[PDB]
Amino acid sequence: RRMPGQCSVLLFPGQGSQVVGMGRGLLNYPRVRELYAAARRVLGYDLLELSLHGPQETLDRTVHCQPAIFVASLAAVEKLHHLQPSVIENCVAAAGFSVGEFAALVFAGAMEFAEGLYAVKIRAEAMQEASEAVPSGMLSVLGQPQSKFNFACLEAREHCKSLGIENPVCEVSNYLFPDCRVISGHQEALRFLQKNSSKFHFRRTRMLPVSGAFHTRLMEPAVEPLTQALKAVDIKKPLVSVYSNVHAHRYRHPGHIHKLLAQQLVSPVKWEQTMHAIYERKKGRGFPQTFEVGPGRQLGAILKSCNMQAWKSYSAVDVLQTLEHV
RNA sequence: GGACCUGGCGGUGCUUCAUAUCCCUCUAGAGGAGCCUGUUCUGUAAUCGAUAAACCCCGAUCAACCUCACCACCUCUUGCUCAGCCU
Ligand SMILES: [Mg+2]
Ligand SMILES: [Mg+2]
Repeated sequence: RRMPGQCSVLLFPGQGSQVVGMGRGLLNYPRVRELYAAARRVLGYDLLELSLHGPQETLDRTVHCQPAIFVASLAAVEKLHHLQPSVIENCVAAAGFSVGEFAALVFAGAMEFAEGLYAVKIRAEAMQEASEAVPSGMLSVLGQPQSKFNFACLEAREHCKSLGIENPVCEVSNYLFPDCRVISGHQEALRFLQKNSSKFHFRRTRMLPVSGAFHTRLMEPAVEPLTQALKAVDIKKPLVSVYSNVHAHRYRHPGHIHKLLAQQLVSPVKWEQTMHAIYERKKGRGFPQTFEVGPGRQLGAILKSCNMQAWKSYSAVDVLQTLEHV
């Protein structure tokens, strides 16, 4: 039973980490060019060019960002394996945020690159369709000890009930760290929350630049397409402990990933609970190494907020440049 | 009829101070978030109940298709060992 400090935990990012220049610093590393070639073969366009140099507005579109993040995450895993083989050898857990979950399974030997990427493509397209279906959006909110989230959601619904719309949606969509949440639903609700922050005791409020209300019932139309896409795919037993976003626990048997991966589409993301499940321990016990295989450093900040002692042994795989030309 | 005595109130309050423990003041930290437990109401035919008996092979852990426990149907019979149960 290895001492905590030798083992490693891989964290895969999700929506919102896209950035122009993604992939440079990973191409010359082994087996990455072939991965982008397979991405071309499956998608139908050149992901490599878009990630390397793109207008950032095409890259911000839902149909493109998710496959880009998936491919970049797996390329970063390849680079980390090249630099530090022991880190990949001694892996105890894996977790992804929204679409990075699909990456984690592929890293865990539960899926393959082609099938996983096809699933991600169908997911992104279906979500975009549902986003045009009804106007919707996402809002990140940081609260105080006096802040009531469900309560604020209730009046956020009361306003647009007074306006008049069918079963208005405004619910907490992402649990990411203490007192910081992301609420999802109609624009008028989130607009109401912005201007009643002071009443609702919100320190900060920031609209997420996303197309629609992810992880809510508004994305119900996108469940059935993705559902079909996962039937042909044969998921195996994950080799490492992969943690889910619906209920924030390990995937225990392969016969339930099929339905959890579709329930995630319309269920809040339990990221705080996943961090607690992976890192919570008695004071004085050591923590594992943590590697954010993928673009950005957001999960690093979220881990810093969630658990400082775990964050002390955190590092990120850089996907925008490389120190040595391999 | 006269004189005297004991008393008893398991009694009643107040006064002053010793009045330390206990106070009161005074000093220094302990509410939000996520999980797990206690109680209540509601609900089920039924137990969101337990692992000298699973899983895991960082810590812990939830339900695990482990297994025991509960509910609804059945089967076995002199059987394991003049058996068997932690009742
Ligand atoms: Mg039970
Ligand atoms: Mg028994």
